Amino acid sequence: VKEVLEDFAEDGEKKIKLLTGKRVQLAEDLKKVREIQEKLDAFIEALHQEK
Amino acid sequence: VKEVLEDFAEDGEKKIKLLTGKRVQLAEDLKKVREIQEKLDAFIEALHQEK
Repeated sequence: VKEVLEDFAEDGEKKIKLLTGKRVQLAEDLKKVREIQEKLDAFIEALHQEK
Repeated sequence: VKEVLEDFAEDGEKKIKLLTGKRVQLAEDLKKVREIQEKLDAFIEALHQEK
């Protein structure tokens, strides 16, 4: 069983096609778009700084 | 009565003879605090872009 679990742990496809039920994926976008949010708002402050 | 109410118009004290004046002072404070923060928001956004 430990051997099987290790083999499945290394298998990325098995993780993709098993244990997929959590809602964390939705939250990953909420957190990742923070870089876009920084570049855009810093750019808008820059438009004001120039004008 | 119109004449007396004109005399009311002339005197502001005659409007706050009874000291329940929270209305006017609170309105003025709200507007001025919005000004204080608005001047500060432009000033703080300026410190972040340059210091």
